[PDB]
Amino acid sequence: ATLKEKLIAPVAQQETTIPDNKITVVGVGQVGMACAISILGKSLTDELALVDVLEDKLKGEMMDLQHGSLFLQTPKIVANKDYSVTANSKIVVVTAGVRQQEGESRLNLVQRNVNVFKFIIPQIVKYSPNCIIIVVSNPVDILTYVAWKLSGLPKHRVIGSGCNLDSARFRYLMGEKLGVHPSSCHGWILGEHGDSSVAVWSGVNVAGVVLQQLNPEMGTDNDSENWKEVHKMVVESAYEVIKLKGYTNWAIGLSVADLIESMLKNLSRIHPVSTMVQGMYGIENEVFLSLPCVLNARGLTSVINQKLKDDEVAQLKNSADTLWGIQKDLKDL
Amino acid sequence: ATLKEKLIAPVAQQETTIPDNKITVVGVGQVGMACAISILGKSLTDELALVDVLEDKLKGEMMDLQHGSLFLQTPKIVANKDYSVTANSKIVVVTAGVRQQEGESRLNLVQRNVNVFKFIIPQIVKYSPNCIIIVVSNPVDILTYVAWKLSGLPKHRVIGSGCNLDSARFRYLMGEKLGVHPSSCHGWILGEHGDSSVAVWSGVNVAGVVLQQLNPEMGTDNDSENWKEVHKMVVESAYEVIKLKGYTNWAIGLSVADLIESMLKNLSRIHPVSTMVQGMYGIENEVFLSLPCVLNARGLTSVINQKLKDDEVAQLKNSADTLWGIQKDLKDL
Amino acid sequence: ATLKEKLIAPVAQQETTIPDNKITVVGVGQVGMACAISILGKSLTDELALVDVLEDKLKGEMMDLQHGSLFLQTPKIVANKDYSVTANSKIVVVTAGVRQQEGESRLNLVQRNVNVFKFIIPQIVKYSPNCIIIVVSNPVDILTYVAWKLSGLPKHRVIGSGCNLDSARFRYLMGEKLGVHPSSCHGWILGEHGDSSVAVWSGVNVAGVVLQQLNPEMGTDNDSENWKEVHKMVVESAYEVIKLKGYTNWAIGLSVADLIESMLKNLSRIHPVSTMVQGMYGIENEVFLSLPCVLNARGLTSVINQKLKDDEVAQLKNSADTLWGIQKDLKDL
Amino acid sequence: ATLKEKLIAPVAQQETTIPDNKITVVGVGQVGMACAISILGKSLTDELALVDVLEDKLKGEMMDLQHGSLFLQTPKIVANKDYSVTANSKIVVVTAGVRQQEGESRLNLVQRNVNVFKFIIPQIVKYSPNCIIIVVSNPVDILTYVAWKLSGLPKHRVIGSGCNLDSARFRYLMGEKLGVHPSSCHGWILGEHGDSSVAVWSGVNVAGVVLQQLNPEMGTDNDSENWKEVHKMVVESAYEVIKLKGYTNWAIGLSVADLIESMLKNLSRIHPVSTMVQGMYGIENEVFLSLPCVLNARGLTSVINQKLKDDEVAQLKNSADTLWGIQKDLKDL
Ligand SMILES: NC(=O)c1cc(CC[C@H](O)C(=O)O)c[n+]([C@@H]2O[C@H](COP(=O)(O)OP(=O)([O-])OC[C@H]3O[C@@H](n4cnc5c(N)ncnc54)[C@H](O)[C@@H]3O)[C@@H](O)[C@H]2O)c1
Ligand SMILES: NC(=O)c1cc(CC[C@H](O)C(=O)O)c[n+]([C@@H]2O[C@H](COP(=O)(O)OP(=O)([O-])OC[C@H]3O[C@@H](n4cnc5c(N)ncnc54)[C@H](O)[C@@H]3O)[C@@H](O)[C@H]2O)c1
Ligand SMILES: NC(=O)c1cc(CC[C@H](O)C(=O)O)c[n+]([C@@H]2O[C@H](COP(=O)(O)OP(=O)([O-])OC[C@H]3O[C@@H](n4cnc5c(N)ncnc54)[C@H](O)[C@@H]3O)[C@@H](O)[C@H]2O)c1
Ligand SMILES: NC(=O)c1cc(CC[C@H](O)C(=O)O)c[n+]([C@@H]2O[C@H](COP(=O)(O)OP(=O)([O-])OC[C@H]3O[C@@H](n4cnc5c(N)ncnc54)[C@H](O)[C@@H]3O)[C@@H](O)[C@H]2O)c1
Repeated sequence: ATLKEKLIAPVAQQETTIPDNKITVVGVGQVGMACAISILGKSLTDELALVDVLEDKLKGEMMDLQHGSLFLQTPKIVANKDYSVTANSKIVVVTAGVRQQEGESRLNLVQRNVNVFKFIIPQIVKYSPNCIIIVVSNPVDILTYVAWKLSGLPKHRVIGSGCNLDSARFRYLMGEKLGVHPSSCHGWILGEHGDSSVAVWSGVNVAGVVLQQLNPEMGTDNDSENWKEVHKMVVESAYEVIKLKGYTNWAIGLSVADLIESMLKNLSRIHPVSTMVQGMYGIENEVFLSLPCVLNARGLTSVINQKLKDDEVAQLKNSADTLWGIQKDLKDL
Repeated sequence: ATLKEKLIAPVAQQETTIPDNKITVVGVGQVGMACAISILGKSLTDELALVDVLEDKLKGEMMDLQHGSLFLQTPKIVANKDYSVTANSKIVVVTAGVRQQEGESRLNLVQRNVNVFKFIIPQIVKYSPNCIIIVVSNPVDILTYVAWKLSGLPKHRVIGSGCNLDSARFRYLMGEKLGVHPSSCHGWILGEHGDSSVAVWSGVNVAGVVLQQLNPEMGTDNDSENWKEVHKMVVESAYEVIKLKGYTNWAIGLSVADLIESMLKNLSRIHPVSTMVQGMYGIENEVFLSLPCVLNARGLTSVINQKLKDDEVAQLKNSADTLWGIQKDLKDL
Repeated sequence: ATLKEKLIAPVAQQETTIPDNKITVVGVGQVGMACAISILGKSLTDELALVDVLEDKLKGEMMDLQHGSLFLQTPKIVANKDYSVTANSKIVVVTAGVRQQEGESRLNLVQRNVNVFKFIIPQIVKYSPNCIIIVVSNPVDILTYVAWKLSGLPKHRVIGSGCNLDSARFRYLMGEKLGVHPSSCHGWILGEHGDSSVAVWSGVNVAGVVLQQLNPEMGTDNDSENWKEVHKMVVESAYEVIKLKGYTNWAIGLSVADLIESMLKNLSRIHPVSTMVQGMYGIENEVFLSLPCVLNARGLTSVINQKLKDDEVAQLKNSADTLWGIQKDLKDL
Repeated sequence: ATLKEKLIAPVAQQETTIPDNKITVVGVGQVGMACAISILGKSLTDELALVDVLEDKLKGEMMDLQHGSLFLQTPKIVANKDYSVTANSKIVVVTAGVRQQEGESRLNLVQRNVNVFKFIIPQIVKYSPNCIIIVVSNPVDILTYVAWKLSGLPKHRVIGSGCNLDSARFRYLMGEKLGVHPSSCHGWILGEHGDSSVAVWSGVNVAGVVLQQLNPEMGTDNDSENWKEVHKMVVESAYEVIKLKGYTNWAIGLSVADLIESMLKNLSRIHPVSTMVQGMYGIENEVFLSLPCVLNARGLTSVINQKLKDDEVAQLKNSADTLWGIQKDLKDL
């Protein structure tokens, strides 16, 4: 005796430490923490890693997390800095303080961005080269193909995000306005993230999956009520809230948590978020952008292709084009 | 037809909006949000309210929360400002940006504090005069009896908090050092919150509830390993992390969430946190301070009284005394 | 000292025992237990009651439940027999071993049924006359209005059930056949429970809420694949499985759990299950039957009215009629 | 177009079906289903398998399970019969209708048992030779070493079970009698399963982890209250309930669910259940029996060794011995 309490390490199997799984966030900050909580809270960690190019906040941030320890069931969580540890993995996510611009049109850029994302990513990928990446930063499209490309494997590893978010916005208010329920009810959006963001009025329905078109009778902008105004307001909704920002995070992260949950577990479900644009609804070049799709086991398997074709089609279509158009030039690390 | 979709309000019961339950936070900020997440996340809202003497953050803060909406199941959450709405309730909690001092000994004060807590509390209590209050702010003791008193009903409504926190700290590290498990294992602390914080080595055990005293053989400070150093470090642990603060929140709130969960549901369990000090282990006057106890349905029912009596007894005992001693004077709204 | 451990009952508030809420099952058996598990498991008990006109199974049944105790968080669960205790409530459910007939068309009857349900119900209602009742037994319609009527309050208290079940059946297989996801995807059924059960092909869609009609092109029975055969098989699906029965229960109860969850919490959502048939889609007399609707706080608030009108309309319509037609006579306690 | 809806299989990664994980039950029946529910309900399936030497119940049983489908999130569950599929795994459990004897002392046997377990096990092990086995059947000890042995790897793969169960029994009643809480409070048992089952009064405590010995003052059987009678009753408690049995299952399975949860995730915690008896508290030969221990990642890592030594020591000690003594002969496939 001596060592402490009965037995000593071995006694059965032995020295090792095998999670099976594992995950991580490069948003140890707001989105990070928001993410962390949702994640540390829901139910997902067989093993979890957290980290950034920060030494301080890290120390402090984890302390609250680590301490909570006994309130949530997640045995292990590592903190440190560079990109060695995290390896043990599957799902990894990076933000990188730059984000928006604080005003309007999500970061047209990639320019000084290439830098910010790169020295972080190519590190993580090597260590757990066998994972999928959730890339967030304004124009999700832009980076998804940026990350995917420099990173490693088209539609298997690269998942942007967006959409689910806009839908939520689209849905709650409207629903509430309509006069209904949180859970059921339905209808989507297509494309990017503000300054275009195009909705589908072709399927908007209520706790049926019947039709609100036959009823409230079509037209948008020639009726007052203002269906049109509704979706615009929303874009604004995503927009202004300039007074308070990292609460974009609360929900943002929440959404991401939902996605990861969705992706991590393998539900074969459905979620927007920009991946490939090659199902069989031809799109002008590399393409890139959203479209409702289903995620699982390794990343995604199948996107859902279609719509009416009344300008909205173009609305959706043209946006992607116009930017790459100019991006062509702007793009080049 | 016209109104929209089939039926119209009535059809069954009718006009009303009856949660059954309900709750709230005056920490719409850090602790607030930290709290909010844990809460909005775990599983507790049949109906939820959030608010402060803030107009802005509020707007922004809720947006992320409200939007998440579809990711968590909590039908309704109200934002607004003063203290009318929230009424619908049971559990309510207030922080109030003042908190610490950023350096060491938790806010000796109450002075300019009386103000900060009062114009908030006496409002809420009237509207949902039928609730229990979780008061947090450095010297939990100090305010619990302050809130309780001006507020309404001794050991039925006033619950400080502390302890569980210190235990967690006490436990994880130690356990890890020991070489064991997150969940089982055990041993407590008594008193206040730093600069005394006294532990019980009289019951510290491991996944048995047997004894580590018989083994690692007693003494503290005459052995090197440094059991003593261990608990001190912890106090420091709670202490320094001055680089990053609101992560005190992450865990702080987490803990509070645990408590509320515990209290809200009615588990008849056990949790430190300062209430009455009159079980039958006589304490010098009004008294106030912690001691492991059991919470339920309306607040608490029963505290757990006891220890060895070797100076530690005094350690615990004397602290409370010395402050009231001086507080006597300092106390008086 | 003496009594045991520190303090004694009072010390704060005092003698009382106040859940806030509470619920119960008269299917202490299969459905009962199935129900119990789902319920004891998910997250719903602030306070729970279970009981029947059984003394034995009760004793035994609860033991496993009660013992699990420490694995799930549900402080209290009472067993006993008659109908005094349970009072403390909101949601109560009765089955009553008679159920089917073991062969085909769900219990045409009510005859010897009136008896089986009555001596149980009018008891419970008085004690917790302030609740809502989930009545299950073949022809849900039949009894809902039977229970509701003798019981107390039309569309406020009486909720049959059915539908969600048929949808599930409708959906999984089909979806799987289609080649898709568990969660998203959609389309419903209307009416009763087998031997008619009419689906809506007018809204069947996939992870869009777009349209599968425009595509797989209409017709049913003039195409081979056999959309038609599909829904029939399902009815059969509900049907045969005569080899094993109480697994109808597993899912049955699961479904009921989903419903109650839905109802208990107040989600303002959507769920079939037969209530009132008076939205504003006139139905021949008392009426009774399903139709997707939204449940909440006290029972239901609003049903969703509509369809195409191609025979299917009649299909749905006529069934209800024909039975009441004959029921008229058969009905009379 | 034609196939149905947009895109076709590939589009990203491709043809494959990779869970990551997976699990199974050979108690498709009572314990099985009880297990299934707890499991299908809590949160554990990235991928799940269920099966037995039954064709019928299987068909029926799964139907309820499969249908529930949309109520719980567990994408895939396979049914079929022999032992090919399940392979994909980690944790597997077998019961095998024989179980008790319906009267008293848990199945002294192994005799006709060897048969019942063998033709099932050696099948599963080959396919997912990389797992851990939860063996249940009266004398857990007996089979654990039986399964382990013929099966494959001592203390790495073989986990009996028992104990947690007895503790629960020990705890609830007592606690309730005491007058306290579901969650906190503590004290254990050692050995086997009835007709000896020896408790530790050396650590029995209350929401402290302090001491009830110093207080209610020692002795058992020389005091009336009847601490002694208490634990006996319990054994009886496990015993009689002969009127109703498979509710032993409800809890039994629940407990097993708790264990698996514990084991599956890797909490490094603590749980009785018989494994190795070689920590360093020497036990007469092969040994076998319980003792509180910690489970994780691959099975278990470390058991907790100790007690007083007053006859109880012998009580515990001797039982194991006496049976092997005779078993020696009886043992031999
Ligand atoms: N996907 C979305 O929906 C989304 C939305 C929004 C807001 C508007 C949105 O469209 C909506 O409709 O609601 C924003 N974002 C993106 O989220 C990122 C996170 O933003 P944040 O909350 O501001 O995180 P942060 O504070 O920038 O970063 C904090 C931590 O980041 C690390 N960090 C900071 N700088 C750097 C660096 N140079 N290198 C490495 N790490 C760091 C450090 O660990 C910090 O503590 C954001 O991208 C936003 O656009 C996404
Ligand atoms: N109970 C604890 O364990 C605890 C610990 C700690 C840190 C150290 C701790 O002992 C430990 O060991 O970990 C701190 N606290 C207390 O938590 C309070 C919350 O701190 P916070 O995260 O800093 O919240 P905040 O930012 O002060 O407040 C933000 C919001 O508060 C409102 N607010 C601010 N000022 C005022 C006002 N004058 N009136 C009304 N509302 C506001 C507004 O809504 C803000 O958005 C803190 O008290 C700390 O001591 C408790
Ligand atoms: N709502 C449904 O979907 C549903 C479906 C089905 C099967 C087919 C279905 O349409 C489907 O598509 O899947 C059946 N049911 C109804 O569920 C009831 C429960 O059936 P069960 O599992 O058979 O419960 P039980 O064994 O009859 O009853 C066991 C306990 O009932 C009590 N009990 C028994 N007899 C009496 C009595 N005379 N008075 C009071 N209590 C009892 C005792 O406590 C028993 O232990 C069933 O109604 C079925 O039709 C509903
Ligand atoms: N670990 C425990 O705590 C435990 C306790 C108890 C009761 C007393 C207990 O000590 C206590 O304190 O509460 C019992 N058990 C063991 O659980 C086993 C399950 O019992 P069950 O609920 O009776 O399952 P079952 O009905 O026997 O089996 C049903 C299915 O088993 C398969 N099956 C049946 N026979 C055979 C076969 N010959 N080969 C293969 N499969 C099957 C088929 O799929 C059935 O549908 C039980 O072992 C009990 O002792 C464990």
